[PDB]
Amino acid sequence: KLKAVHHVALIVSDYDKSYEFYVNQLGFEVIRENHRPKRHDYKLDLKCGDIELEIFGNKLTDSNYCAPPERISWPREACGLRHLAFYVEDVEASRQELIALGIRVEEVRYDDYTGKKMAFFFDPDGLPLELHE
Amino acid sequence: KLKAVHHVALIVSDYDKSYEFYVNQLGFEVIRENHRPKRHDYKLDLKCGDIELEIFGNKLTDSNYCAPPERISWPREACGLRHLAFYVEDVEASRQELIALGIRVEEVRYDDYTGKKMAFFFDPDGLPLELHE
Ligand SMILES: [Zn+2]
Repeated sequence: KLKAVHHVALIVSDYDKSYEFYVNQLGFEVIRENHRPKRHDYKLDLKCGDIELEIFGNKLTDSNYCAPPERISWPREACGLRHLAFYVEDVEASRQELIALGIRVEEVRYDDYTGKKMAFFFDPDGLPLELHE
Repeated sequence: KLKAVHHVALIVSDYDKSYEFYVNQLGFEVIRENHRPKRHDYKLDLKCGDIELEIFGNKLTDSNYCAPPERISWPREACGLRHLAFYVEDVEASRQELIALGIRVEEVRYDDYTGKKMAFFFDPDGLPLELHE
């Protein structure tokens, strides 16, 4: 009886640069932020509607820093979670906002089955994110 | 103004086996199912409260089948989307039912930053999924 998503987690390579992206550029509100010292990890918990986004990452300055492997994008993406789409009122306007922040967003396309406007953009590690009406 | 998650997409190696897992064992409602050879092969859209899960994969019998790479799980998971957690009223019971279906569920543990029960299980391609109170 799986009622609702509780949270979606993601991995990032540079915790600082990604914090700046998710919190300061994309504007997500921070619920909590915790250092997990014997994980060589930080856990950053963001609010997105009624679910949480958990961002896991290390700072480049950490003494035990090891960069995670890069995401597989070509020729084929791997099995597992592929991309995350956010619901917005105005894809065109949110698209412009992103672009104003210096984030590149691909051209507006239409959902294949609903016709709703949508547009892809990428987090610093190339994670495909989507704006979707 | 990223209001909510619209959908989360994932890739599976064996479309029939993953359709069985998600739709028949986990009981997700099918919203749509569409086949566009090559463009996106099979795209299976599932309801999970207010968010859709978009499952992408291809059937082993398809004449142009190419298995996607395996999810990287060891020693370090890759950058990108990591795992997905679902809200359940009763983790203990939900875990019971899953095991009864023949899905292996790891021991019940407690959330570190709340003390709420949770448990991991895995999809046929090793995607970590989580039950959470
Ligand atoms: Zn999508």
